[PDB]
Amino acid sequence: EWSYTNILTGPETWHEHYKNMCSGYYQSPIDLKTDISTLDLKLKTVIIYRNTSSTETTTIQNNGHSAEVKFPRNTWFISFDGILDYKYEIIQMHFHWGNTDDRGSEHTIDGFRFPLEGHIVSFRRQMYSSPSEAIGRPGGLAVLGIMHQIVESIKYEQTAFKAYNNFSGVLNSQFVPPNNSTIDDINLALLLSLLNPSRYFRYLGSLTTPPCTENVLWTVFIDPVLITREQINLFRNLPYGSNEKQTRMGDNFRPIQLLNPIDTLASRTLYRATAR
Amino acid sequence: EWSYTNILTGPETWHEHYKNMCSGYYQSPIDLKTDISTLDLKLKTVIIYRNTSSTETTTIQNNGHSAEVKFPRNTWFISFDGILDYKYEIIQMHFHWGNTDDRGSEHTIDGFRFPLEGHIVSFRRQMYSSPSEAIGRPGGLAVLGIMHQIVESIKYEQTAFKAYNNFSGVLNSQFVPPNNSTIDDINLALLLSLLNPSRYFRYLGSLTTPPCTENVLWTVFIDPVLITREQINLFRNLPYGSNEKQTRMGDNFRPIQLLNPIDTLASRTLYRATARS
Ligand SMILES: NS(=O)(=O)c1ccc(CCNC(=S)N2CC(=O)N3CCc4ccccc4[C@H]3C2)cc1
Ligand SMILES: NS(=O)(=O)c1ccc(CCNC(=S)N2CC(=O)N3CCc4ccccc4[C@H]3C2)cc1
Ligand SMILES: *[C@@H]1O[C@H](CO)[C@@H](O)[C@H](O)[C@H]1NC(C)=O
Ligand SMILES: *[C@@H]1O[C@H](CO)[C@@H](O)[C@H](O)[C@H]1NC(C)=O
Ligand SMILES: [Zn+2]
Ligand SMILES: [Zn+2]
Repeated sequence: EWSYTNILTGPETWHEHYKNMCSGYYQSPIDLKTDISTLDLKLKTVIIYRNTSSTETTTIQNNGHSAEVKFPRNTWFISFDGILDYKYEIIQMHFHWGNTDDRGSEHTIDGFRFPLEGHIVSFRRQMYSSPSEAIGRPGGLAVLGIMHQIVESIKYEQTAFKAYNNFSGVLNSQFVPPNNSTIDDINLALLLSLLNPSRYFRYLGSLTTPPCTENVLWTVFIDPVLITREQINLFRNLPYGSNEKQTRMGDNFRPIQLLNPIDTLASRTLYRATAR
Repeated sequence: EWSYTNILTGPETWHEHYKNMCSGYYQSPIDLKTDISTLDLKLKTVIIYRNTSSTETTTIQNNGHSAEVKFPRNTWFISFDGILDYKYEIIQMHFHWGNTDDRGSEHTIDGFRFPLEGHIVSFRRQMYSSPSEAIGRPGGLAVLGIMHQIVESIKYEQTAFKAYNNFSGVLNSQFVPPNNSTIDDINLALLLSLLNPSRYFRYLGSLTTPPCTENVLWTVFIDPVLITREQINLFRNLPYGSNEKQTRMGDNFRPIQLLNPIDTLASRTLYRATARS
């Protein structure tokens, strides 16, 4: 009972249909404002790393609202502190994009929309033993936002689609909800190497789909990875679920939320990080 | 005399006109081959840092072959080891570009040319007390190569030209050689933050202009910084010097050299770096 493009179930209705927590005042996405952010030199380079003993397969699903890569358990990790001790475990990666190249991202940077934003979703394994235990609990989640920008001149091997192994060619008009397919694994360490993993915005916010749970540690990298126009078009061939009005999947992004709506009882701060 | 576009003085002649050292077997630029390169996990993230006590002015000149930013002494530094103890001191930054958007860089990455390559030139202050001591001596220099790529959709603030402060507007048809102008300082730390400073090729090579001295420790970052078509055409507004056949400055790049020409007496290796995973 939610959508992006059906005005009966669309993002303007979520605050009424999912008051816990889409009516809250720690919502995502936000406009990432360079001038109205606080630099915190203690925020360290982000590392993504794999358990080389893991052999289980990766899948991708058209879930009717996005293309969602589902990682197997105990395989991909994030470190924010330079220690490789499995504090954050990656669950899934999904995508938000536009009907057109001038929009698509959930977050903006100084009001600018990117054509594609990837969300790498992890749970705080340091505290919570499973995703199902973490997803609804305080401080459960950490999401990385990866901006993508379109370029006319580039070798395949230097695009984000190299790190995605082209989603093993699975993206087409017949990849219909709720189908999933097995795909070659995503090299998330290569993906992170395509941008500056020290240069990012950081804040406490929410899931950007219902029920908009206010338990997400957000990190949004300022530098985009690079893709081609042919590559963004592979996402736009996907069909939306039947609860949507638009036929082809696109404009699957939530509208911008305020950092501090007027009813907040404790203001949050937007932080930024850069290298030593 | 040398040039890029006069066939009498152009790059195919340098090996004869400047045999010391344009006839050498450790020449630059090279094709940076991802597959035929040795990953060395010991090569650390590059840092660029400023002496915040320096107040001296930056200038830029059209030297007849490039646009060259001349930094004041004791101002901008490179660290390859995480220590901020002034081992490498930056002297200047210049640029290589194309008549068209599909060429211009001196290095290639797996055969691919970028529209614009910037060269941040430093000397090994750790060993040599001045640029003029280091520039002609063994192991004297370290150059950073910064690839740039054109995007259609971007804010000024996320382009390389934010770090450059648009070179204070000096890139135009009236910026004739050998004119120099005072410019706002270049934020080289911001520039480096626009790419991944842990992801680079590394090798021992040469200056890419005569006399091609084989005393350069090369670092070429794999990820490009971003510019617009409007910004690349600003460089194309500069006039070449009177040594050149072409009027407008462009195609001011040296042809690709082999890592190991047939006559080499000791093969060099191309190294690659990536972030502590
Ligand atoms: N757009 S975003 O990045 O803000 C974002 C929005 C919304 C979500 C949805 C989170 N749900 C997700 S990621 N779910 C649902 C679930 O109940 N379980 C619990 C069961 C289970 C078991 C193994 C592995 C995974 C799971 C997750 C999957 C995640 C991320
Ligand atoms: N294309 S490249 O990156 O391989 C490359 C090619 C050629 C060079 C030019 C080297 N010359 C350069 S960088 N010169 C010449 C000189 O007489 N002195 C000595 C005096 C002096 C004093 C202060 C500050 C600078 C200097 C340099 C400037 C540098 C770099
Ligand atoms: C990527 O996948 C698409 C199908 O989604 C295919 O048409 C395209 O050629 C693929 N490109 C590769 C493997 O480079
Ligand atoms: C920093 O600048 C000051 C004054 O400009 C100078 O005296 C000092 O030597 C510089 N530091 C270094 C390490 O070069
Ligand atoms: Zn998302
Ligand atoms: Zn140069």
